[PDB]
Amino acid sequence: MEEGGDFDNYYGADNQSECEYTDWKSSGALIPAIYMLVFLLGTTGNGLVLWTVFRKKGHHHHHH
Repeated sequence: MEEGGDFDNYYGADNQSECEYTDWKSSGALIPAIYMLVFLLGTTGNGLVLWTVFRKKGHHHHHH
C-alpha cells in the first residue's frame, strides 16, 4: 500500500499539497467537467475502436 521501504509521510507527503489545496479547490470545481465530458468522449469509443481495428487491420495489412 506504500511503495518504497522508506516512506516518512505525515507533514511531508501532503506538505506539498497544502499549497495546491488552495488551487485545486478553485481549478477543481469547473475544470473536471470539460475534462470528463472530453475524456469519456475521445477516451471511451476511440480507444476501443482504434484498439479493435488495430486487431482487424493489423492482423494482416489493410482491409485484408
